[PDB]
Amino acid sequence: PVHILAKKGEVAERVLVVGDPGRARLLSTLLQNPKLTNENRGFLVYTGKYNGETVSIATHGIGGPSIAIVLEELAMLGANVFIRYGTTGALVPYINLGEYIIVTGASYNQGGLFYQYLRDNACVASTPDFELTNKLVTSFSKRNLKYYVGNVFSSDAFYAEDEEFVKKWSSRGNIAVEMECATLFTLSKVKGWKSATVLVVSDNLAKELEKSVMDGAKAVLDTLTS
Amino acid sequence: PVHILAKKGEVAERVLVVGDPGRARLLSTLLQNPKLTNENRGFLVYTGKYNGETVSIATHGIGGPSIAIVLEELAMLGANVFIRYGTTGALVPYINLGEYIIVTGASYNQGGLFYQYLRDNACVASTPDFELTNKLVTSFSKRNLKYYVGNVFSSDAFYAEDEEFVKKWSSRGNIAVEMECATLFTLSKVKGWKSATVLVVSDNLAKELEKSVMDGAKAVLDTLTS
Amino acid sequence: PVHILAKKGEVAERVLVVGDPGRARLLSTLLQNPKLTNENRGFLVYTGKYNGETVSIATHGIGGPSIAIVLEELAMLGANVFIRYGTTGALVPYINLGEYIIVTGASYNQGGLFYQYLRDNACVASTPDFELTNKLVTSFSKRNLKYYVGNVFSSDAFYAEDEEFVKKWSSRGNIAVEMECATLFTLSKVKGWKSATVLVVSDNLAKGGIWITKEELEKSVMDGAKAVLDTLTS
Amino acid sequence: PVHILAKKGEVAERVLVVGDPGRARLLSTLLQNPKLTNENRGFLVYTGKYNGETVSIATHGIGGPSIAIVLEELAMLGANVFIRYGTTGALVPYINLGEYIIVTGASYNQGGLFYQYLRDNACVASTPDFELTNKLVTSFSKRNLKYYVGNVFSSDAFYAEDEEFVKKWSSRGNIAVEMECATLFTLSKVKGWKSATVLVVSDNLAKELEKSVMDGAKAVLDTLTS
Amino acid sequence: PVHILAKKGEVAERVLVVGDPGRARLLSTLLQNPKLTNENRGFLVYTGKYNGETVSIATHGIGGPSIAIVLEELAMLGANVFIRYGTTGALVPYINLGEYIIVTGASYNQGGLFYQYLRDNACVASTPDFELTNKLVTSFSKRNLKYYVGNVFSSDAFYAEDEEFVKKWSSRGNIAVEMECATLFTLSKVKGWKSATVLVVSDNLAKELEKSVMDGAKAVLDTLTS
Amino acid sequence: PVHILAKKGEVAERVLVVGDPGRARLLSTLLQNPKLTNENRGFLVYTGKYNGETVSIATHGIGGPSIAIVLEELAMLGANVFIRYGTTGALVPYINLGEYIIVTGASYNQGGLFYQYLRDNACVASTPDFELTNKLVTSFSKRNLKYYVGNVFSSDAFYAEDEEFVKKWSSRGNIAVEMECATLFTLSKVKGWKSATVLVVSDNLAKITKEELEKSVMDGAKAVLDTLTS
Repeated sequence: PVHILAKKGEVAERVLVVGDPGRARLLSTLLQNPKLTNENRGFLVYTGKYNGETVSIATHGIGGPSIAIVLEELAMLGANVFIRYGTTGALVPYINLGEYIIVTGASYNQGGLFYQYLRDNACVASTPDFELTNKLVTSFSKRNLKYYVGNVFSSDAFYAEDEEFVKKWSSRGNIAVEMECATLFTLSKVKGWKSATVLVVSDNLAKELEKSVMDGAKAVLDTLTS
Repeated sequence: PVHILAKKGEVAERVLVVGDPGRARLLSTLLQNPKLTNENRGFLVYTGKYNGETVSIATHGIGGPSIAIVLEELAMLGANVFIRYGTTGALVPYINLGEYIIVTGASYNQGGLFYQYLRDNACVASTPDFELTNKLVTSFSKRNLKYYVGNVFSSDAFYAEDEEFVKKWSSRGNIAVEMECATLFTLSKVKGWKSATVLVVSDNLAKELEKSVMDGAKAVLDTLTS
Repeated sequence: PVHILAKKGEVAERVLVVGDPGRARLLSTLLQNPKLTNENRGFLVYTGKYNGETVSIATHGIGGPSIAIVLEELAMLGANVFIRYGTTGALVPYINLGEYIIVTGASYNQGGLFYQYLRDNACVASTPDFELTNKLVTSFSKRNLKYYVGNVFSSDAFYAEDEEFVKKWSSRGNIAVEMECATLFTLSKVKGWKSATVLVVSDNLAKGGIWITKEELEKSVMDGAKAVLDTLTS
Repeated sequence: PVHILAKKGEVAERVLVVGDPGRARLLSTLLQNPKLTNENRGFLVYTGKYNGETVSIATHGIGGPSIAIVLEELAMLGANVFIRYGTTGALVPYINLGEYIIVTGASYNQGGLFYQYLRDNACVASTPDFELTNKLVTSFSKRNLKYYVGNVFSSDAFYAEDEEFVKKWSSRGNIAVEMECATLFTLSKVKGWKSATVLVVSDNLAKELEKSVMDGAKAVLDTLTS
Repeated sequence: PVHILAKKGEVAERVLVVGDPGRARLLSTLLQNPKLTNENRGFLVYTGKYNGETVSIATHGIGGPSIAIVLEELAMLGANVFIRYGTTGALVPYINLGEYIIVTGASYNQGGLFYQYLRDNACVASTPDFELTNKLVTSFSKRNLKYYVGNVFSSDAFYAEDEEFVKKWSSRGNIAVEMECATLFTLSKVKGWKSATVLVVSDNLAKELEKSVMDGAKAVLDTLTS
Repeated sequence: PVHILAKKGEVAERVLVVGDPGRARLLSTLLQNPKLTNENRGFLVYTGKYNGETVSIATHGIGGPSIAIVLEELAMLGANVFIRYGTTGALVPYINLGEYIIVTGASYNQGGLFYQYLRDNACVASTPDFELTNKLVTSFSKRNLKYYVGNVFSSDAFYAEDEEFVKKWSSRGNIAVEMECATLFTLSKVKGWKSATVLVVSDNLAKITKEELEKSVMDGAKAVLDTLTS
């Protein structure tokens, strides 16, 4: 690995990945005896214990290209189970800020990354691991957390304009928008990794926060270690 | 409707759809007091009772264009819950003939039908209803049936040659190939219908039958009426 | 074949193909000693004699994927000449219900079935056999039937909305719309089969108005069937 | 028009178009009292009479962009019937040099020109006028000329390398290759012009001349004035 | 070569290419002892001396397909440096008729020609030779000519309708429109030729000539022989 | 801005952008009175003076989606001149490690980000500002640094396999590969910003120590900063 300079053996098979380095540091406090295993290029990675299992929390930056590089390098270090925990904007009015979305699939526009990996324009099913996703639903349910299950649109251009944005993607079966799920799901299917994703709603395009992230993170860690 | 000319009220909200008219007739024997509600253009549709609920078994023919027409017309008659029960060829060696595959998503090539409905080439997540699919897993498990959960490639050209067929699609996360799931899933997401699919493995491209079909049909009917 | 289950030699070299199995059965009465050679999966196929020549009438269902399978399997059984006889919706106001359209080419949207067969997105000319198509024109004019010659758009989504549907496809040189011609023509060019198509106008998308009656449609379908069969046995 | 400087009334409704200015000048001798009505930018255009009808012979240069400009400007000047008479390379063994090909359709790669005119990538049927093409067949048969009827591939890159060229295009139903038919046919369909094409085989990629060109020109002029 | 019948030794390594045969003949008068080395198919090519160097002035017609053929054939005869001198329509208000545009890149719609040469739909950077373009700036500055530096859109359909044309392309960084630069630049990069382009503004889509063409030609010839 | 949280006026009009936050910090030492104007989400941004001129040094992370967000937010904060200074893999054998490439254009695969911004699949010319790029050449030659001028392929998948990678992109006129060029150039043309790029060769795919690289990075940074404040 040329970006993640973590020593081989310092990265767990089970990894919680987040886009924000700051959330990685904050969530590391939920682990027993956390150690910083990488800080190169700002990609903070911490490894520790939780519920009798070794687990790592890694930063993936923003966007498909960035998360692809991080997943690939983490895997070269032994990682094979990934659960992304990020933030998202809801596309439907009934979902409230601070609530969660357990992702079942990701819509995306065909682009360079998918073409470079798949070698043509086929729309490969971009879905998470079935079992792992059901475990997430069980974990969030046990902790009495308000969640919704559905697909999301993984955008590559946060600031591009689209006057019909909400209607278009919500009418296509998506309940939220973010930027990395499609890449995570598809690359995982291709490489053979088990992945899933849970998102914290930080905005509603159709219409506390710190505690929201912390509570859901515990649910995710229970799933990763169960 | 111009293809399915059944009287409104003669089609249930819950519908089991199969590609073969002969399987529709055979499975109708599992219903209480079944009545043939449509015969036009060979699209046999039967309506009856099962476990205290009215249910219909409909023929959708072969291919995305055909199933799209049938789903649209059945919906115009009141149907909104669809479970396809078809046949498929496995893409991995460990799956045996007669066993089942509960579909979690469908890969497909960019095509006219999707372009016509979506209005551009976006790869919309083609996935089944999360809840309905889990009920299917529960039903098949209760009847002690051997099944596998995973994505499938929905082909539009049964006889097109591809020297790397099995390798390409199995490496893209697909465990079987059929021809209607992508259309069923995507159109359902767009229209707001709840759909799912279970397939009977009738061939293995990488490596009793009547009994298998009948057995699985019972699990599907239990799911539909749960 | 795994969909069309017919015995050895039960399928003729020349086939009249229709989408509706009910039409296959009805037209089978125009033949001598018609025999049901296949009924599996609802794809009714009949083989009999017309003007002393052996021919078959086969059901292809709806859509490119369905007709592709049927054509391939029929070819495996000995067929190499196909004339599709279906129904269509006109895209221009001057064509009336019950009249006919002899197809000269098919417009289509790229992807799926074509990408799998062609191996890339080239727009291969989707045209019928020149000679056979001219024979159809001769046959229809001989029976004093009203027909128009032109291209059609082969749609994959019957119910997909498009607010500019008629002006779009009619401005692109198409006079009607159906769902199987592009697949029939392109697959035939690649597989080495001779194909053609005649359609009965059962709706006009360019102007509102009366619906065609059952008797009217059947009479139109029957009169046209004779012209097609004459061509297939010519 | 800014390329073809001919005045209105100087261009006939019936036009025989050729790519080579030299062929236009050579064929003008078949007309009665031919007059040069344009020479700007090398696009020679002659107008005269043949068989009781006024006809023009116009140069269109090489390629889709060039012929599109010429056709558009000739039409603005009154032209509405066009028959291209060009040279081609056969893609099948049996066709001999000096023989003719009456074009029934044109295959092409989706490109800028088609996208700019059609507004999307639909594969619009690129075919000549049915009636006009049959008249050509009749005219060539009447003059006992050896011809073949079939589709051609309209290439945009004469010198682009493709090791599977002959097999690829011939297996796709094309018997020859040239560069302007697809543009002529599609644009004519959109604009409502009646067009056709006859080609002189000057090379064979799978396996006297001046006379061949002259003989076919007479047959084309007969068709144009029928 | 089958279009440009010039003999080896008759074409210089340095070539000034123009679309109009009439401009080629007009500009040949700027050369010392000009000789016509080809007129086949209207593609006039002249060869003479300028500033102690041998140079050729060649006609390329209109459009990507046509210029591709000419460039490939001139190269087969020894040419390796090409400077296109053409006409263009300004896409911004401030540029006046008769002024010049030194091209820094070309935008284009993916099309047949590019697909045939590149083998896929990648957007390969279509730029001129850096060193040569800078020499052009120097030559025009030295002769006190008013010029602008920027990208142009290379259209394939001069007459295709587009109600948002000026706004669309000018907002994409293009200050003018013409039809051959994209082909010239991309083919040159692939073949290893050194190319550049200067255009004379003959129209402005957002808002003496002989003198402008002549003055600019002298500056181009200075560049070619420096 | 929701990613780059800088106080009003803390971002200069001219910005040197780098992908590695560690490089941003390292180069901030070349400025006068450098101040950390942002650290949110790891996108370190510093503002200070060079040759008496105010400038900023900002981190853009890796990939088109990331640099697009960063450029948009810096522009909202007042920036309109961007020079990317990154690392790259050469695609031709004659370019050596530690040398520099001044970018004249960017090749890329269509889709995603470009489709969303351009609204269709047109291959819009992805080029840097002409004048700014020439100033870079002048600055590097003035400091006697070894550089090459040419196009680069902006890849979206660093680890995607391609058996003909080097031959394919080098035969298409590209002399190096990186990941943010196309997005920077194209977005800049559409948004009306002046941009350019210089890359440090850290690998050669057709065929460097920590000190060799850092020294090369440092020497080139001076030339870029000279251009930005010229």
